Amino acid sequence: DNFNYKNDTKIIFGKDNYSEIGKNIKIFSKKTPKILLHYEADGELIKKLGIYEKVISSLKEFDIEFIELGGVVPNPRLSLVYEGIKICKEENITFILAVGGASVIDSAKAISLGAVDNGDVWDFFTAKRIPQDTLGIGVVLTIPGAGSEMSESSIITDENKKQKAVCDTEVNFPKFAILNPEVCYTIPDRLMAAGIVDILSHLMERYFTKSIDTALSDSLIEATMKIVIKYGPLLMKDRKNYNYCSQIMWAATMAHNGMIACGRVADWASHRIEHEISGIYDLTHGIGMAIIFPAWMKYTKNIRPQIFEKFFKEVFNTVNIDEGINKLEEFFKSLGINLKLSDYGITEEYFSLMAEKALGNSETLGRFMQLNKQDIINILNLAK
Repeated sequence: DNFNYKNDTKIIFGKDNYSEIGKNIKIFSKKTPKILLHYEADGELIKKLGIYEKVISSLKEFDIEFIELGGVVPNPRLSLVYEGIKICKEENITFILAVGGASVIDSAKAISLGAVDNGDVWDFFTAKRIPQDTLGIGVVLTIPGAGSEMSESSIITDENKKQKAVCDTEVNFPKFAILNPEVCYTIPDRLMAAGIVDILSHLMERYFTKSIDTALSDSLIEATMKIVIKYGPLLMKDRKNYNYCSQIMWAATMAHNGMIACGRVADWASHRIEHEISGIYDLTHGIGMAIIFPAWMKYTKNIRPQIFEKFFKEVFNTVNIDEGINKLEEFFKSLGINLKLSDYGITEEYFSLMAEKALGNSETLGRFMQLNKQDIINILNLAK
């Protein structure tokens, strides 16, 4: 069935290329750029990693005037967005450079909307208004993650009204994103393993679909998943290997860009179940996906067995579904991930509560298979 695809963001991929920062600010800003340099907390991380000094040097090299605004926190707050909008208007900022991860990127996106607007930027987040323009941002991606550096979404929390909202609109696409696989080198092992699983999970969530006539999309997703399964374990054992990091970072980009997934309906059941686990327990998202996704596959293996056979044949070289599921679990273990909830002190105590919360006001969740409350509890039991 029909689909539309568009992604506006210029990708600048590779290393030893920090002059790309100044070059691309000049490309996308009004002449005589004057940029807001935005980052997390007081920049202590990107400073010790040496990323701060390389950014500053590139700005000096191109005579770009800049004002710094730090203080972003992991769930970016509207109060800092309002402050950045004030600074942008007051100081005639022409462009925003977000140096950080998803939280810095989304805060920059929100400031960029408000800076060229004469109203309350929170209207864009509460469906009161549809933004028609942005100032424009560029991203120096310091921590890989869910792909905000090339998405049209911004997630901001109004901490006073304790409300978290999304603005998803075309003008939010960053003008450019600088992706250097070297930023992976310093991520702790456990979070790198979780991030590898996040990439595979994102692809699998689009792959297992009842949509039809998706042969080329199947092949592109399979190719990308196979690279994650092949290179993930090598990256984990050779963390400063630029080749390995490059294949995994580009696989993440392919998954997030999403053009290889055009034409198919995704299923968020595993994501939603895992969400409730991490809501109660201190469980990294990717670790929870490694536990939950194989349990979801077992439970839904009868909906469309031919697509599971194709998955395990094309990705794991076996048509045997049970053997393929074991190979998938073995893959997770090879990243250092334990695969039972009880390995983390998670008992069955809150299973029914997590199922109830996952469902909310609906009687079922999921698209590939519609799962009721007891179905979800069965999946948690498969994962216990």
